Amino acid sequence: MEEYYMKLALDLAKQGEGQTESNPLVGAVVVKDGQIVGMGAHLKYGEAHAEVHAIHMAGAHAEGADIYVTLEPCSHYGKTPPCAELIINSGIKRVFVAMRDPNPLVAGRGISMMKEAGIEVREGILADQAERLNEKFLHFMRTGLPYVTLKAAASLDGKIATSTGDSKWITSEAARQDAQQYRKTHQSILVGVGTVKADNPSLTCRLPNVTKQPVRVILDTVLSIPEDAKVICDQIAPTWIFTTARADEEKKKRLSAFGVNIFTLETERIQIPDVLKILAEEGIMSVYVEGGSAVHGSFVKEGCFQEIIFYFAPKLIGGTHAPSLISGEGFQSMKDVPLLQFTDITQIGRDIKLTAKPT
Amino acid sequence: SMEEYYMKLALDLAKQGEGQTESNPLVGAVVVKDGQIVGMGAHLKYGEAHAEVHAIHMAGAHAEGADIYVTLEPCSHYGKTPPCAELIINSGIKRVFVAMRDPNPLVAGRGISMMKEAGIEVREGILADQAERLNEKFLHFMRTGLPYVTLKAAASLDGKIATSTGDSKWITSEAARQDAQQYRKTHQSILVGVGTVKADNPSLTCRLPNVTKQPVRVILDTVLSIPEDAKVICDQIAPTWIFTTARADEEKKKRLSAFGVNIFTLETERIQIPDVLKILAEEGIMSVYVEGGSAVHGSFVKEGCFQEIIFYFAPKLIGGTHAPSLISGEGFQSMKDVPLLQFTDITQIGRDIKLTAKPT
Amino acid sequence: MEEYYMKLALDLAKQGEGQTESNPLVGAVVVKDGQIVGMGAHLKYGEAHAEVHAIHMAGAHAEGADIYVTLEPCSHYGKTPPCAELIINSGIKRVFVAMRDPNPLVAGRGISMMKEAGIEVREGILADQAERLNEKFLHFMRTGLPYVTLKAAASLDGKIATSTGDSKWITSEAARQDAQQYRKTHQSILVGVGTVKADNPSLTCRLPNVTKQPVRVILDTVLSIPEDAKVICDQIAPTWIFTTARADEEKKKRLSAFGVNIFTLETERIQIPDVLKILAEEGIMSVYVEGGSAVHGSFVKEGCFQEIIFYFAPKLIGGTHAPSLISGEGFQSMKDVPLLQFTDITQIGRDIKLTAKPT
Amino acid sequence: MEEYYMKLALDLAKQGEGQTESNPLVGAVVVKDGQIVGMGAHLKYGEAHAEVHAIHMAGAHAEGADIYVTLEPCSHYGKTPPCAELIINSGIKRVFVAMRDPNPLVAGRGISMMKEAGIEVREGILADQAERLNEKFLHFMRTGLPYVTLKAAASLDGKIATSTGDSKWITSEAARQDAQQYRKTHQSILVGVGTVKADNPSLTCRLPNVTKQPVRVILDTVLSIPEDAKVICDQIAPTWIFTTARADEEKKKRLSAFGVNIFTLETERIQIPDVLKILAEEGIMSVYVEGGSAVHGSFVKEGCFQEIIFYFAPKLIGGTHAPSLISGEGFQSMKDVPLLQFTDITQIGRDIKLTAKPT
Ligand SMILES: Nc1c(/N=C/[C@@H](O)[C@H](O)[C@H](O)COP(=O)(O)O)[nH]c(=O)[nH]c1=O
Ligand SMILES: [Zn+2]
Ligand SMILES: [Zn+2]
Ligand SMILES: [Zn+2]
Ligand SMILES: [Zn+2]
Repeated sequence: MEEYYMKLALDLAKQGEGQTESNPLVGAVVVKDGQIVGMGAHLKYGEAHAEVHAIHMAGAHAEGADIYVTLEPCSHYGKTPPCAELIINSGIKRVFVAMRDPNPLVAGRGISMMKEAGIEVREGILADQAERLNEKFLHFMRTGLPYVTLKAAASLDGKIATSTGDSKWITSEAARQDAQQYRKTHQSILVGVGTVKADNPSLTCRLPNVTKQPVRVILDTVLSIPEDAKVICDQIAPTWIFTTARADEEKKKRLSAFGVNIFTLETERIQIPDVLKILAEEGIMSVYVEGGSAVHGSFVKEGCFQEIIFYFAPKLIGGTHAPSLISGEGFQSMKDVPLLQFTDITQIGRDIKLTAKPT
Repeated sequence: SMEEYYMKLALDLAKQGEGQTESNPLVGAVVVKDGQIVGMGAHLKYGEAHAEVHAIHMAGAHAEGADIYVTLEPCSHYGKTPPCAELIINSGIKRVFVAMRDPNPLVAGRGISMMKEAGIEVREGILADQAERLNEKFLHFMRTGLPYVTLKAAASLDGKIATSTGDSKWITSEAARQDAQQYRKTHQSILVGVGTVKADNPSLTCRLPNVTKQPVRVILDTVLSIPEDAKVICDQIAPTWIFTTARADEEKKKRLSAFGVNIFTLETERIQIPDVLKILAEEGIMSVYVEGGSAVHGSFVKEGCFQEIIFYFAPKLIGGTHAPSLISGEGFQSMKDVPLLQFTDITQIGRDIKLTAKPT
Repeated sequence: MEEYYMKLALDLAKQGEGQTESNPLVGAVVVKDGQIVGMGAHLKYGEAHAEVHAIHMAGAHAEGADIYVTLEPCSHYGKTPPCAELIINSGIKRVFVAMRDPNPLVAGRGISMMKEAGIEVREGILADQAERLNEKFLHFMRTGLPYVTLKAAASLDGKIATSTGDSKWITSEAARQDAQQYRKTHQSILVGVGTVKADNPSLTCRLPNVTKQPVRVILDTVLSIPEDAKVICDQIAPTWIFTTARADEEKKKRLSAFGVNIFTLETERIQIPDVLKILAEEGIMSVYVEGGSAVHGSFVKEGCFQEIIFYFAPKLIGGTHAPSLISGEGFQSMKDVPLLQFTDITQIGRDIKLTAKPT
Repeated sequence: MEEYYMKLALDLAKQGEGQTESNPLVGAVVVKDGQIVGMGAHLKYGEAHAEVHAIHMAGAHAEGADIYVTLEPCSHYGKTPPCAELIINSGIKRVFVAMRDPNPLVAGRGISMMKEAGIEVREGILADQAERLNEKFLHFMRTGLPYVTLKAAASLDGKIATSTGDSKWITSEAARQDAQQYRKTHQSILVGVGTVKADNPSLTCRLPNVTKQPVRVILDTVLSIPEDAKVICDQIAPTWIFTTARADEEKKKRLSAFGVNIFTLETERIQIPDVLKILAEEGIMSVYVEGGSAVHGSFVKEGCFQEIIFYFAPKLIGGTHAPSLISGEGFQSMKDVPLLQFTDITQIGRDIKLTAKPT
């Protein structure tokens, strides 16, 4: 029964899916005398938390009742009384938490606020799905680095274009279309300058249900990005460029004018780890790395990815000189190439979508 | 439905020939008189009785006024013994259920005609698709004069065949190499470029429990660079045909021919793929399993010489420009010129994923 | 996608099962710009309705929003404004209703009420599920009688006991446990005194969380019930009895003191139509008739049942004097035996549950 | 592999189903140097055996090969060399027998005959499957008694007619047709006179090519069967009647002179063990009992049945004086009621088909 209630809270939590953005998915359910009296979930960013909705709905039935939470109630004092505080102020007898707040220092603080108030706190109830619930958010809080998704599309023989650079029909509209989803479940979209110089993409989420465009990150070592590029001029969404001291001073000035954020790395070449650290320090919790087989290579080589997604088309391109999926340095010996694990393999239209993860 | 049941049986009996019938296609036959099965047959051995002989014999006198289900058109040529359409006619059978006609467009229907001339009802097309899968390759050879080509390869998830240094030790799983082995059993030949011989020195032999008459080994060469050293040469475990060219030495040429090793020679300085298969199609080879060489695979691909693409991806990323890839060589320069295929299968095998695709 | 929401609504309704007493289960979800902004369900008798909870949660987002409701929003003016009104005043622009009110005096009332406010109303999405959800309740309101389920356990040859009355071991523990589910989805459990004499059952619900117990109803023509049976002494659940004028007046007194409520019918034989009418008047909307072969026979003769559930065990009890499933008068010609329709066939343990319905 | 061949044999054997009359189904596979060279089944009564077909087919290859036989090769020295010898004269080195001959008298002779000749014999391969193949036949041999199947059609509450006797069709047309299949797989059909003088049946297998009608056995305590009943007249299928000494002598002569095979029991009531005894003596290996509530009770009380098949119509008949499935004496105490086991549940039209089996 405590299982049902946690499950209930997990399902209630999934209903927030993609509406809380930076904030995580939390589900709350209040039970009094064996009867559900409160149900809630975090449905919007910067608005009422899950416990809030559950307890107001709980009314006076909250007194001496139980409450299930998918994620340790907050103790964030300030503009509002912490949910941990709302929990005791209502007379909640016992609280069931599935997992602690991933933020290192914050972890345990909410449990402690309620225990020292006399409340019996039981944890770990269905921590398993409560983990898959906020996979990226968790990672970002625990590691301090953004959850990274690498996505690429190619032919069945692993080429991403012909030997003349042609790549007009690799994957079907359905794949490109499916790839778009990931552009709304990530705080940022990252690609190299080559992509921009080559395709001049807009990197914006076209799906007819958006209201918070991801940050468009560009790794541009030498700052050769074309100034007229949509990613600078269409000014539809945020655009951040990472260069080095090899950038042209006046140009950075000219671009910043258009409202472009320019980060000058202190190293002479761009190091992915340094870039990721900065994106976290700036509040980015996830990045969808779309292009630059070289960019992908740098990510793969540094072990800077949590998930890999490749779309394969029923087509053989061939070519000694046709560009492959993972460019760059690459591992020298098989005894050193990290073993991944296939997480999913679903067909999308006529192509095949494979997805693997680390270790 | 009862009709489909009997043809199903027929098809299922045929399969017991799966083993040895050599170039002969699998065939089944069942005779039913007054709603009773009275004769079952299948082609079991090369050069021996056809499914109808066995079946018609087993039915004895019940054949008179009976029905018969054959998964393939009854033969109609005149050799050492009477053909099966004649056998059927002579036996009193009233009606024949034929799943599919003959492959040879020069012989197809010739049998239906005979029985039909003899007043036998000939109903066609029952479980024709299953009967088509049954002898899929044989059917292809007869209908194209060309060997059924299957291209298989194992690689990283990012399409690499080895590291930039040539290392390819732990590329795919033992289960995948196991699954691959099956194919050496459904093909008469095993194609592989000379680079592969000197690369790992393979045997290209089938070790799956139960194997008669090993598949013919085929090494594509140019300068007869095949190292006299060993395996496909001084490993008398089966046949080894080596397609070569002019530049092929004169001395060592006959030196290897001494080990029962064959030596074909092409009048070109490039071992054009379509020429090789056509030669094979002459030598009775009806199927080829090419597993060696990105370049060798490239050729078959650019030439459009394949009926099956089978790739094994491991959950590994190798990357590295200068890391060999699945298919190399010429290839297509324009996307509009890339032939679209069709994935016919997705099967997880161990930690790896095996993808199989087919043309248009 | 419309169905996705209605289904969420139907699932939110299920959380209030057995907490609404006589009211139905209602789910409500307020959707705005592709975002779930409010969720609700009726959780407590006489307490807030689904729409009340969903709109409150929805807050300002209610404006121009859409709301899915599983049962027609109420439209009568009681102590608090009806829900239809609650919707009008909140700014909801579109309403998705699964089904209209079961009452003919109310159906569509609220619908028209909302269109009249300029709101767009669509109907019938997932009507079937919305129909099942409150199925018994629905029946009670449309016919004015409680939903009746007849249940029995017999041997494969249709015997409910041997010729000596022995019925020990006719159903497995698995079957008995599965049958217990109905003691939770029904407001009363009814048997004739015969069952009280032979088995002296408690007729209580003994599943995990069992907040409320169903009303135990005994049919006892002469009030010859044993004064020391559980149904009269355990106090675990309400006990009501139906007798005739022949009952001993001092015994009713004695029994009333134990808390038993007695109903004295004006006829000389108990009429199922009568009792059903009285239970309805008391607000009993569902009856789980555990039996007595004769009791079932009457319920069948009168055609006073909506569901038949027999459990058959892999055993043969012979006997000409062995009691069969349904006794009483029964039908004379195969032309008069009403037809049913097998609704389900489930194996539970080594037994096989067969459930069927009329027409 | 060892078992693959034996499976194929079993598969070949199933092909002669229904075409062998009273003979067992048998398959055979000859394997030479890892290749199937012979395959045979026994397809027609009194014709070539399984081994004979396979041995012929295999021809020259038979020498030094193996042979998988689903049933021990015959060893009687009749008017030709039995299969055991035939195997021997063929050079087959090894033999795989799935199960020995059911006849205790011969069981083994064959296996010995071959072994005593240098043949390596191994029995048991897929013995359980080879046992399901000829269930009814094997039972007969192993017990000297007919395999018996009790079949009945009843209402959902277990009645086989109204208290009037009207069985104007409880089960559906689809139901009766499905039941004929049995009149096809059993060598005899049995009903009591009650059934005869109330339905005046033909008890014939009106299915496809019968090529052999089942014996019609009627139980007549006093020989009161109507001398105008279909079974007595119609000369379509044989008809055997069992009676006691209460029957008239002339009546026995009339009927006997019309073909009826009359058997007289020297006991007051007819005793099932005795009828099965007689029937087995007369060759009859199986009997399909579908008639008589009391007749069914007698078979159940004696324990004389290998299979019970009940068709339940979605109908409720009712009535205390309505005939139930199994009457007779039945079991007085539930601790004496034998435990059966459900074997199959299949819906037929609007009716349900339950089949069970002993222990
Ligand atoms: N009453 C029913 C049955 N009744 C079965 C027996 O009582 C009949 O006497 C017997 O099947 C007649 O066989 P016939 O004339 O040779 O076809 N059997 C059924 O399956 N459904 C029934 O509703
Ligand atoms: Zn909070
Ligand atoms: Zn032939
Ligand atoms: Zn309301
Ligand atoms: Zn024999």
